[PDB]
Amino acid sequence: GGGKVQIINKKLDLSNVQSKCGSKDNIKHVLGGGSVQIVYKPVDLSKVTSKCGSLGNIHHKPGGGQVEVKSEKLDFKDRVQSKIGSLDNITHVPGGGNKKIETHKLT
Amino acid sequence: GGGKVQIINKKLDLSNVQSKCGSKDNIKHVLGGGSVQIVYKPVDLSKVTSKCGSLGNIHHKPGGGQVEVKSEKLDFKDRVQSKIGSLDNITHVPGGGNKKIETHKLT
Amino acid sequence: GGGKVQIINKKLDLSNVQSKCGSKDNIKHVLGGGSVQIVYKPVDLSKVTSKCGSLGNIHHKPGGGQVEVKSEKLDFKDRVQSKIGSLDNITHVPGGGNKKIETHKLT
Repeated sequence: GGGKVQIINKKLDLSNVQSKCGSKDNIKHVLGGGSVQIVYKPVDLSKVTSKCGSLGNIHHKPGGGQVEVKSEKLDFKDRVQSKIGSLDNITHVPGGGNKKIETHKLT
Repeated sequence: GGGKVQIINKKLDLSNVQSKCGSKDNIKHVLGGGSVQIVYKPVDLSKVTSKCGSLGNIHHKPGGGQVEVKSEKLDFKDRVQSKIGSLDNITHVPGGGNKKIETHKLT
Repeated sequence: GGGKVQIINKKLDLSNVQSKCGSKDNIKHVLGGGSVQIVYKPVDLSKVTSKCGSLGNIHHKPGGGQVEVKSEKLDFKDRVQSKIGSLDNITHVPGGGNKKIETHKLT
């Protein structure tokens, strides 16, 4: 019907939508924003088997992982100006819905 | 019906949509934004078997991984200006919906 | 019906859409934005077998991987100006919907 003005400003957003879905529909394992996920799952299956013999000393000292994530600066110096004159629904106005705008910006 | 004005400003966004989906439809394993995912899953299956013999010392010291991710600066100095005069739905106006605009910007 | 104005400004975005999909339709393993994914999955299956003999010392010290990702600067100094005069739906106006615009920019 009437006039619309839509301004949308998004930065680091994440949406996940499931509309009118049937069966076993899924949205999994999503990272958005400045997100960080770290999965540290080393598996050690090293085996030492000795049978009917001599074995010396065992020094089982595996290294661990190092993981480093760094983020230094986020700055949102954002402006949204929206200057609208009018959204007027004039209806059934005999004799007139006349507009007069006068502007004098002197400097 | 009436006039529309749509301004959309997106930067680092992530959307995932499933509309009118049937069965076993999926959206998996998505990274957006300035996202970081680190999966550290080393598997060690190194085996030492000795049978009917001599074996010396064992020094099982595998190195670990190093992972480094760095991000230094995000700056959003963004402007959106939207200057609209009018979105007027004049209807059924005998005698007139006359507009007069007068602007005097003197400097 | 009425006039439309659509301005879209996107930078580093990621969309994934599944509309009217049937069965087992999937969107997997997507990276967007300035995203970083690091999968560290070395597999060690090195084996040492000795039978009916002598073996000395074992020094199993494999090196780990090094992974380095660096990003230095993101700057969004972006402008969107949208200057629209009018989106007027005049209808059923006997005698006239006359417009008069007068502009005097003196400097």
